[PDB]
Amino acid sequence: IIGGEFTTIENQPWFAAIYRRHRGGSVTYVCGGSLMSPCWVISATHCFIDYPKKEDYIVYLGRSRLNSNTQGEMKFEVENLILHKDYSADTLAHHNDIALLKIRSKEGRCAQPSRTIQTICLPSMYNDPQFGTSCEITGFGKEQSTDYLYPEQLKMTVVKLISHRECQQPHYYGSEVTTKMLCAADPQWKTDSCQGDSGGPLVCSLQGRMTLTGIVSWGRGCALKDKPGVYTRVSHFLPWIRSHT
Ligand SMILES: N=C(N)c1ccc2cccc(Nc3ncccn3)c2c1
Repeated sequence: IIGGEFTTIENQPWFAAIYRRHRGGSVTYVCGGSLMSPCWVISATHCFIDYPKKEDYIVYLGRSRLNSNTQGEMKFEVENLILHKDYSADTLAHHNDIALLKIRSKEGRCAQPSRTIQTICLPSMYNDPQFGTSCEITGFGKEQSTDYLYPEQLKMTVVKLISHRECQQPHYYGSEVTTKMLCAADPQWKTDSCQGDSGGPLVCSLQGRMTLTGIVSWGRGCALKDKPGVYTRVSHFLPWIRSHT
């Protein structure tokens, strides 16, 4: 997250920190994710497509720092890693960038909701917020595009939704962005999601309820002028989410 501010997990309790274990024992951060139900985390297929072995992943709920066991956190392994069968990646644009991870503790249980661990509701069919709406994003992604390490403390910021008509303009993304994707950015281009933030939640308050409107997916640069963040539009995928869960 470029700009924004440091935060803790009690402020974004549906946030899942997804890590990968390597031969030799080192563990590294992969992407964020969102808890939609006690047993299911939704993320982005691009985060796992090149290492599609469910046994490699570690998922934490209730965690605020990248390398510290926050009081109240809980750790899980992945019982089922489901990738959309028509995922694909062009030079910039990623398609059907959506994945589901059924989670389970070592004792065989799903998540236990608490003060620092909670689900985030899915959106309804044909009803996303209008362009101009402010939505929040969260992640352990880079703080500056030229950084090579991630911040140790979780961060969050606020950005505004951009219409499909505007995002398809030539200086923005042209016909590369489709109706199955949603754009969002800062009008002053000083804050945004960045690498390391993929798979994380784009949460919008609509009709009074917080909903998982998007999943961090892609973008040219980070907080770069005329290049918004692009997010998987969850409402299009309700038939696929219900079928696979
Ligand atoms: N602009 C986004 N919101 C956004 C969202 C998701 C992204 C994921 C990976 C890489 C990016 N781009 C990137 N460019 C330069 C240095 C590091 N990352 C991204 C950008």
